[PDB]
Amino acid sequence: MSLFKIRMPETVAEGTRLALRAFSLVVAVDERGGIGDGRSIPWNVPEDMKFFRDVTTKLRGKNVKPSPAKRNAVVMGRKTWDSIPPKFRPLPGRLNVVLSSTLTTQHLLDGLHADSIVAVNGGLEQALQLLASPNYTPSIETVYCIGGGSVYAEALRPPCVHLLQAIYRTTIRASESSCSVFFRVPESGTEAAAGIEWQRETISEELTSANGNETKYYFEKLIPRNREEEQYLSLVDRIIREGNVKHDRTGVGTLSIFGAQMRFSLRNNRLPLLTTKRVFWRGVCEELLWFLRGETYAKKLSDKGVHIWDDNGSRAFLDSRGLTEYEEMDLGPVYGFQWRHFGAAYTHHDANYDGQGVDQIKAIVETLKTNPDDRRMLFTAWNPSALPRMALPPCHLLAQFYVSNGELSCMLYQRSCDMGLGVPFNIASYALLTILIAKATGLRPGELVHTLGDAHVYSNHVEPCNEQLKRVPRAFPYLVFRREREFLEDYEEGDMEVIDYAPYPPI
Amino acid sequence: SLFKIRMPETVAEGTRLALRAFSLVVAVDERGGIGDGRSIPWNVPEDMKFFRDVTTKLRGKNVKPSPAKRNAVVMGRKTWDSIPPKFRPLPGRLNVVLSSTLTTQHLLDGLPDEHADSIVAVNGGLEQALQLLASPNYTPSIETVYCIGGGSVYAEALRPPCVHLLQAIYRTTIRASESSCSVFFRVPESGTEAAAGIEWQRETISEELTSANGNETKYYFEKLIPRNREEEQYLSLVDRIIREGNVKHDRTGVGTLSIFGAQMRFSLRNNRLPLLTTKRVFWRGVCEELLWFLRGETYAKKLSDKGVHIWDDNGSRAFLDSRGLTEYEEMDLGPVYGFQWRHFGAAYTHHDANYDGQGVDQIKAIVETLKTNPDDRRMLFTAWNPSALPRMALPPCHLLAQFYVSNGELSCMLYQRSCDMGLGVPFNIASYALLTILIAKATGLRPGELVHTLGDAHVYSNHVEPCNEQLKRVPRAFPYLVFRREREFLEDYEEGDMEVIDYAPYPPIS
Ligand SMILES: NC(=O)c1ccc[n+]([C@@H]2O[C@H](COP(=O)([O-])OP(=O)(O)OC[C@H]3O[C@@H](n4cnc5c(N)ncnc54)[C@H](OP(=O)(O)O)[C@@H]3O)[C@@H](O)[C@H]2O)c1
Ligand SMILES: NC(=O)c1ccc[n+]([C@@H]2O[C@H](COP(=O)([O-])OP(=O)(O)OC[C@H]3O[C@@H](n4cnc5c(N)ncnc54)[C@H](OP(=O)(O)O)[C@@H]3O)[C@@H](O)[C@H]2O)c1
Ligand SMILES: COc1cc(NCc2ccc3[nH+]c(N)nc(N)c3c2C)cc(OC)c1OC
Ligand SMILES: COc1cc(NCc2ccc3[nH+]c(N)nc(N)c3c2C)cc(OC)c1OC
Repeated sequence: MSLFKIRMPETVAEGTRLALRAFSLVVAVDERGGIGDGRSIPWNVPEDMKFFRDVTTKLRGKNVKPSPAKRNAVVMGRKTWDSIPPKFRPLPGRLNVVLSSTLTTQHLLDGLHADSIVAVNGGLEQALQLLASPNYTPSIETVYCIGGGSVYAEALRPPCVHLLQAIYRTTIRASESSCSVFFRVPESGTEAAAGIEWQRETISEELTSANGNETKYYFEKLIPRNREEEQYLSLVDRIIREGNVKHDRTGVGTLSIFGAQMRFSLRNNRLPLLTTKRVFWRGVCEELLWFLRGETYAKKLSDKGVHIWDDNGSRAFLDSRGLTEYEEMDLGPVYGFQWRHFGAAYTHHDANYDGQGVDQIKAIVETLKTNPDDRRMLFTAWNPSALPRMALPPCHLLAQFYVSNGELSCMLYQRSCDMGLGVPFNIASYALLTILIAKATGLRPGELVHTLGDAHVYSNHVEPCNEQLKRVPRAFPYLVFRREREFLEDYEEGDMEVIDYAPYPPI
Repeated sequence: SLFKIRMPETVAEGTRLALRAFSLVVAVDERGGIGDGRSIPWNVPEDMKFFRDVTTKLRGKNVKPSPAKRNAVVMGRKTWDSIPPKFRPLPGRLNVVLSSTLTTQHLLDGLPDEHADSIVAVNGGLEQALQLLASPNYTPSIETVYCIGGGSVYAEALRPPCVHLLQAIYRTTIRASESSCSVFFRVPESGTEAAAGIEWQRETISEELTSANGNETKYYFEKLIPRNREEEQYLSLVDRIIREGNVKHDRTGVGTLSIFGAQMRFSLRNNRLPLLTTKRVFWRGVCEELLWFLRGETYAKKLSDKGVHIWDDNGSRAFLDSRGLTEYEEMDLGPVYGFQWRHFGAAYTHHDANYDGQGVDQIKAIVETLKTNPDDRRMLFTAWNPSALPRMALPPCHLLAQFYVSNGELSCMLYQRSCDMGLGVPFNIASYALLTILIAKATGLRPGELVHTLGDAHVYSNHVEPCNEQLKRVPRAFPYLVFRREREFLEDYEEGDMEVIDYAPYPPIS
C-alpha cells in the first residue's frame, strides 16, 4: 500500500521556507522618546539594566539553563556593541548577533573560548533571515532586537515590522537636548503603523531609581493587536451574553448561538494557535496526521500520549453506541476513513482498505495541481450511511478549497462547535491541513475560513471563559518544517516545529 | 403513498393571519399637527392633488382604476365624516372605513342620492383591515393599500404589529403654524425608542413650493421609507466583490470577479419571504423546483412541462453523453439533489424506477427529530455524495443544510460551494426560505432565520456593468408567503397552494 499515497512535489520546502524569524524588541527611552546621542546611553538606571538582562536571558519553561541547545538571541547594531565595555561582552546566557559591514565574526573575537557571537554583513532583515535557518530555528527560543537607532528604525517598518511580536519599553523620566537618535511607536491607523495597531498589554507603576538622582521610570509591554483571535473572543462573549440555553445528549447545560464565520491568515508561516489559552498542539498535529492517513484505530494516538479519543474508544462507550463488535479503540469509519475511503464498507480497523471508496484528499490534490479554478474541490465526512457505524458523528464535517494568486485558501464547515476546547483545536487542525495540502500541490498557504453551526459554551465554563475574555490576544506563532517527506502520509509530528508560541498562563 | 411525510393537524402555536403591506399618506404642519379632531385647519389644493394622485394611480402605463385592479384607502370613521357627503366615496379607490358603530350599509346611506359598492366598513382597527385586504377576495383586485388615516389610525400604523408592514410614508409639510391642531403625527427618527427598531430614511424630498391658495403658504413633499438592512447586506457583498474580488475563470473560460467565504442572514418570521427587490426573482421557478426536490424527483421533464426550463441544457442528449451518462434518457438527471435528500446512497438506475424505502430519508429523519428533540445538533441533510457524484448531471451547488430550534422557531443554515450573485444566489435564498417555511409547518414550529454560507461567491465579468446600475437602487420591503390551502402530506404541496403577497420588485436593468 504505497501507490495509493500522495506524492509530494519537488517544490515542497519552498512552499513553507521561513523568510524571516519573528522577534521582540527591547528599548529604553526618555519622555521625548530619545534613545541616545548615537555614541553612548545618557542616563544611568540600574533597574533598567536588571530588567533588560532578565527579559533577554530567561526562557519560557521554568528554571531552564540557557545553552547552545536552547537559548535566546540578541541582535544589535555595531555601534551598540562598541558602547558595551569589552569586559561585559559578549552578553552571557544569550547569542550575540552583531550587524556590521566592516567587522567579521573572527574580528569581534579580537577584542577583550566558547561560541556566542556571529557577525552579519547586513541589516536586521539579514539577521532575521539567518536566524530563520535550521541552525538557529528552533534552537534559538526568542530573538530580541536590543537595537541602536538604525536597527530599531529597520524593525519598525516593513518587511521586519510584520515579524515584530512584542515591545518591551522602559521610559526614563528625564529630558535633554543631548538626545539625537529617537524611538517612536507608530500610532494606530497611521501610515507609519503599516496597518499594525499597538496595544498596551501591561504598564508598571512609576518606580524610583536608586541611582542617587531619584529618577522616575516605568516599564510597558506593547503588543500588535490580534483581531483574528478577537473574532473568537467576541463570539464567546456574544454567546454568554445573548446565547440560548440548550442541553446536549447527556443533559449538560449549554449556551448556544447559530451561524457564524471567522477568518485566519496562514500567510508567511503564520499559525492561528490561540494565545489567551494554550492549545494542545502536539495532539492537534498527531490527530490530523492520523486523519490524513485514513486511520480509525484510536490506540495509535493513545500510544503517542494523545488521549483525546480515549473516552470515545472505550468498551463502555462503544457498547452504548451499539457497536458491540468493535475492538476497543476501533472507532468505526470516522473522519479520516471518509476522507480517504468515502463510502467504503467498513469491517474492522486492521483490515485493508487500499483503493476502496472515494479518495477525496487525493482527488483534491490532483485537481489543485491541474485546474486551480475548480469549484468542486471539497471533501466531507458526513456520510448518512456510515453514520450509525461511527463511534461519533463528525463535527468538522466538510471543507472546501480555493486558489487565488498561487495561494490556497480553505473553508471548514463545523456543525457543532465547543468554543472552549473544540473550536481552538479545530482552528489549528485545519490550519495544518491547509498548510500540508498547499505543500502537496506547490502552492502557498492563504486563509482559513471557519464556518460555525451551533456554536456553544458550556454552562459551567462561563465563569472560566469570563476571565479569559479579559485577556488581550497576543501575536500568533509560526510553523516551520524540520524536514520534508516523500509521501504526504509519511509526515510525523517531529517533522514540524511551532515557534514563538507565547500563550498566557491558565486561569 | 405513506412513504410520505404527514403534515401536522394544527397551525404552529403563535402563528398569525396574513397582513397586507401598506403605505401611509399624511399632511402635517411643522409642529406635527394633522387636524383639530374634526377637520384640516389649512387650505392647500396642491396637497389635495398629490393625495388624489398617489392613492389613485396604479403601476401600469395608463391603467384606469377598475374594480378588477385598483388601490384601497383605509380611514378612521371621523376622517370619513370630515369628507363632505357629496364626495364619498373617493373615486377609483376601495374605501375602507374603520368603525364599531357604522356598518357598510350604514355608510352608503348618508350619501346624497347615488352604484357605490366601493365601500366596506371594518369593525376593528388597521390590523383587521390589513387582514381583510389579504383575503383571496381582495389580493387580485387590490394593488396598493394606503393609510389615509385619522390620528388614531396613524397611531396604530406606527406601532407593532402594523408598523412592520409599512412600506413607505408620503408626508406633506405645510409651513403654517396653527395653535389649533390638537391631533399630531411624528415620524420616529432612526435609533430612537419610538422607531422600535426601524430605520427611517428620506428617499426623496421636493423643493419648497408655494401654494396658489392666495396666502403664499409654503409647503413640500417627502417620501420616507424603512431601510431594508438585509438586501443592503446582499448588495454590500456584491459591491465588495466588484471592488475587491479576484479575476477568475469558470469551466467554459468566462471571466468572473470572486471572493471566498461570506455569510448572510434573512428573517423568515411570520413567513417573510426574502425575494430580492432590486432585481426580480423568478419565484414560480423557485417554488416548482423545490417541491420537485422535496419529492426526490430526478426527471427534469417534470419541471420543463410546468414551463420551468432551468434544467434544460443539463438534461439534453448531448450534455448527458458528455458527462458519460449514455444510459439516462433525455431529462433524466441522475441521483441529484432531491434524490440524495430522500434516498441518500440508494443505487440509481432510472428516473421512473421505484425507490421507496431505499437509501436514507434525510428529510423524514430531520422532521422526526425536530418534533421530538429540537436541541439536537445532527439535524442536517447533504446532497454531496462522492459515490453518487459521477452519476449525476451536475454536482450539487447548494449541498448542505443544518436546522436549529430556538424560541419555538426553526432556523436553517445553507452551505453553497459556488455562488453566482446575479442569478444563482437570490434564487437559492428563496429556495431555502420556502424549505424552512415548509419544514416549520411540517414539524409545528414557526419560521425563524435563514443563514446563508457562500463558498466561492462571484459576479460575472460581463454582468459587472448591470450590477453597478442595480447597486444604485434602493431596496424595497420583502414580501410574504401565504398558504391559501393545506395538504395532508408535505410532498403533496403544489405551487398553486401558496401566494406571495406584496412582491413589487424593480423593472429589469437596461
Ligand atoms: N537607549 C537604548 O536602549 C539604546 C540601545 C542601543 C543603542 N542605543 C544608542 O543608539 C546609538 C547608536 O545607534 P546608531 O544606529 O548610531 O547605531 P546603531 O545602529 O547601533 O548601530 C549602527 C551600525 O550597525 C551596523 N549596521 C547597521 N545597519 C547596517 C546595515 N544595514 N548594513 C550593514 N551594517 C549595518 C553598521 O556598522 P558598520 O558600518 O561598522 O558595519 C552601522 O553603522 C548609541 O547611543 C546607542 O547607545 C540606545
Ligand atoms: N392631515 C392629514 O393628513 C389628515 C388625514 C386624515 C385625517 N386627519 C384629521 O384626523 C382627525 C380625526 O382623527 P382622530 O383619530 O380623531 O379620528 P380618526 O380615527 O379618523 O377617526 C376616529 C375613528 O377611528 C375609528 N376607529 C379607530 N380604531 C378603531 C377600532 N379599533 N375599531 C373600531 N373603530 C376604530 C373610530 O370608530 P368608532 O368611534 O365609530 O368606533 C373613530 O370613529 C380629523 O379631524 C382630520 O382633520 C388629518
Ligand atoms: C549592563 O551591561 C551593559 C549593557 C549596555 N547596553 C546598552 C543598553 C543599556 C540599557 C538598555 N536597556 C534596554 N531596555 N534596552 C537596551 N537595549 C539597553 C541597552 C542596549 C551597556 C553597558 O555599558 C554602559 C553595560 O554595562 C553597564
Ligand atoms: C379627498 O378630498 C378630501 C379629503 C379630505 N380628507 C382630509 C384630508 C385632507 C388632506 C390630506 N392630505 C394628505 N396628504 N393625506 C390625507 N389623508 C389627507 C386627508 C385625509 C377632506 C376633504 O374635505 C375638504 C376632502 O375634500 C376635498
